[PDB]
Amino acid sequence: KKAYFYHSSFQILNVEYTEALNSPATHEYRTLSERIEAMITDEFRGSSLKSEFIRTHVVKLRKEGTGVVADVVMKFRSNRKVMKTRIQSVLRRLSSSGNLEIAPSNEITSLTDQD
Repeated sequence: KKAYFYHSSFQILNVEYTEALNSPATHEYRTLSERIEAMITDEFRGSSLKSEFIRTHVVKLRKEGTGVVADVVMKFRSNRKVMKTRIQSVLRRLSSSGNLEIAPSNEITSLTDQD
């Protein structure tokens, strides 16, 4: 078969960008990157792309505003447009606002289903 790479910039919800995030060598950077990679891996492992997904990795954490954005590369084995539409249906499971996002932790602020 053939290899395909996809990348996106995900808004990393509920995490303030701190200096430790400036360096890939820090505990903060590596643990957040590892959590994000585990989340993406788990989603594809539990999707229609389970046999095609190879692995993922955060290429870098960037600061946007005071929040964090993670540039992520995803590798698949298997048209790049076709693979893309399948991927989008999985990433949609990680989003709650329609944005390309990932929440290492979900904040609960009310007691009713706000959807």
